[PDB]
Amino acid sequence: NSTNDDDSIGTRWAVLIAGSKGYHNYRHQADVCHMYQILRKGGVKDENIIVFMYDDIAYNESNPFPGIIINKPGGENVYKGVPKDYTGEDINNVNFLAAILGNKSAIIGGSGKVLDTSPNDHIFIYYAXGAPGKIGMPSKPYLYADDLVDTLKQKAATGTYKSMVFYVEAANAGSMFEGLLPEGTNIYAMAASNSTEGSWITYCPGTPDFPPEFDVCLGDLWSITFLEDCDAHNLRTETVHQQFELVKKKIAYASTVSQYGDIPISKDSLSVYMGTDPANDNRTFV
Ligand SMILES: *[C@@H]1O[C@H](CO)[C@@H](O[C@@H]2O[C@H](CO)[C@@H](O[C@H]3O[C@H](CO[C@H]4O[C@H](CO)[C@@H](O)[C@H](O)[C@@H]4O)[C@@H](O)[C@H](O[C@H]4O[C@H](CO)[C@@H](O)[C@H](O)[C@@H]4O)[C@@H]3O)[C@H](O)[C@H]2NC(C)=O)[C@H](O)[C@H]1NC(C)=O
Ligand SMILES: *[C@@H]1O[C@H](CO)[C@@H](O[C@@H]2O[C@H](CO)[C@@H](O[C@H]3O[C@H](CO)[C@@H](O)[C@H](O)[C@@H]3O)[C@H](O)[C@H]2NC(C)=O)[C@H](O)[C@H]1NC(C)=O
Ligand SMILES: *[C@@H]1O[C@H](CO)[C@@H](O[C@@H]2O[C@H](CO)[C@@H](O[C@H]3O[C@H](CO)[C@@H](O)[C@H](O)[C@@H]3O)[C@H](O)[C@H]2NC(C)=O)[C@H](O)[C@H]1NC(C)=O
Ligand SMILES: *[C@@H]1O[C@H](CO)[C@@H](O[C@@H]2O[C@H](CO)[C@@H](O[C@H]3O[C@H](CO)[C@@H](O)[C@H](O)[C@@H]3O)[C@H](O)[C@H]2NC(C)=O)[C@H](O)[C@H]1NC(C)=O
Ligand SMILES: *[C@@H]1O[C@H](CO)[C@@H](O[C@@H]2O[C@H](CO)[C@@H](O)[C@H](O)[C@H]2NC(C)=O)[C@H](O)[C@H]1NC(C)=O
Repeated sequence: NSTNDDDSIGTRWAVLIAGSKGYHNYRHQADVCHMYQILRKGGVKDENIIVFMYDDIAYNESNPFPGIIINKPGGENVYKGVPKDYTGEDINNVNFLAAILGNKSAIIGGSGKVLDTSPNDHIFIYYAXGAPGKIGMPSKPYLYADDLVDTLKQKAATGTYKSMVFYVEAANAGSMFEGLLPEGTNIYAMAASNSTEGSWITYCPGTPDFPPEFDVCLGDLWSITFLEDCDAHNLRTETVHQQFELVKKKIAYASTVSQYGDIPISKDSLSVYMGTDPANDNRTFV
C-alpha cells in the first residue's frame, strides 16, 4: 500500500559493528573506528551511522595510549568522534537485527538509533570479528546466518533503500551469505574469506618494526587492506568491483575474498556508500 517514492536525493547510512569484546580483540574495534573515520571524512552524518562497539579498548588499563585506538603502527587515532550507539552487552542479536530492519520498538537497550531509511538511501554495513554459518556477538547467543538473512529479506521487502553493501570480516565469512542471500534484494556482500576458510590477522607483535608499547594485534588483514585503499584515493573514481578485484589480488595468499548477492550493485563507485575525502580529489584510482 505504501509508496516507493520520496522527495529526497538519497542519504548515506552505515552500520558498523565489532562482534567481539576484551582487550585482546583490539583489532575489531579499531577496524570499525577506522571505517567510521572514512565515513565522516566522506560527509556521512553521525545521525546516519549506527556504531556497535563494546567500548572496552580506548580506556582499558592495558592500553598504552589511553583515549587512543590505532588500526596500524604509527597510524592516527581512529577513536576520536566515534558515536556510541550500542556498547557493552547492548551489542546483541536483538539490537543488531532491529537496527538493520529499522524497528525502534524491537530495540531493548542502547541509543535506539536504527536504519529508518527511505527508498533512495544507500546502506553500508561493516562487521568485524566467525564459524561455518555463524558470526560472533560479545556474548552468546551468536548471530546465525539464517537469522541475518531473514532480517535482510524483511528489510528488502520494505523497499526502504536503493542498494546495500555488506562487508564481513570474520573466519568462514562467506558462509553467512553463500546460497542464502537472494538476488533481487539489491544487497551486495563482500567477505574476507569464503565459506570454508579462516581469515588472517595482521599488525601483530613479533616483527622487529612492531611498536614495543603494544601487546595486541592492531588489525585484520582484509579490513586494513580495504580501509587503507579507501584512505588513499578519490572514492568517486573507484567502484566497489574495482576495490573487490584489488583486495582479492592483494591478499590472495591468505584467503579468497568472495562476493555474494546482487553483483551488479558493485558497479557503483565507493563514494555512493562512503562519500569521498575532499583532500583526495587530485588522486584518482588507476
Ligand atoms: C492499502 O492500505 C490503505 C490504507 O490502510 C487501504 O485503505 C483503506 O481502504 C478501506 C477499504 O478497503 C477503507 O475501509 C473503511 O473506510 C471507511 C472509513 O473511512 C474513514 O475512516 C478511516 C478510519 O477508519 C479513515 O482512515 C478514512 O480516511 C476515513 O476518514 C468505512 O466507513 C468503511 O466501512 C464500510 O465498509 C465495511 C466493509 O468493508 C462495512 O462493514 C461498513 O458498514 C461500511 O459500509 C471501511 O471499513 C479505509 O477507510 C481505507 N483507508 C484510507 C485511509 O484510505 C487500502 O484499501 C489498501 N489497499 C489494498 C489493496 O488493500
Ligand atoms: C580491559 O580489558 C580487560 C580484558 O579484556 C577487561 O577485563 C575483563 O573484565 C570483565 C568485566 O569485569 C570480566 O568479565 C566478568 O564479567 C562479570 C563481571 O561481574 C562476571 O560475572 C564474569 O564472571 C566475568 O569474570 C573479564 O573476566 C575480564 N577479563 C580479564 C582477562 O581480566 C576489562 O574489563 C577492560 N576494561 C575496561 C575499562 O573496559
Ligand atoms: C517491531 O518490533 C515489535 C516488538 O518486538 C513487534 O511487535 C510485536 O508484534 C507481535 C506480532 O508480530 C505481537 O505479538 C503478539 O501480540 C498479540 C497481542 O498480544 C497477539 O494476539 C499475537 O499472538 C501476537 O503474536 C507483539 O504484541 C508486538 N509487540 C508490540 C509491543 O507491539 C513488531 O511486529 C515489529 N515490527 C516489524 C515490522 O517487524
Ligand atoms: C574456499 O577456498 C579454498 C581455497 O583456499 C577452496 O579449496 C580448494 O578447493 C579445490 C576444489 O574446488 C581443491 O581441489 C580439489 O581437487 C583437486 C583435483 O582437481 C585435488 O587434487 C585436491 O586434493 C582437491 O580435492 C583445492 O585443493 C582446495 N584448496 C585448498 C587449499 O583447500 C575451497 O573449495 C573454497 N570453498 C568454497 C566453499 O568455495
Ligand atoms: C591536483 O593537485 C593540486 C591540489 O591542490 C593542484 O595543484 C595546485 O594546487 C594549489 C592549491 O592547492 C594551487 O595553488 C595551484 O595553483 C594548483 N596548480 C594547478 C596547476 O592547478 C591541481 O589542481 C592538481 N595538480 C596538477 C599538477 O594537476
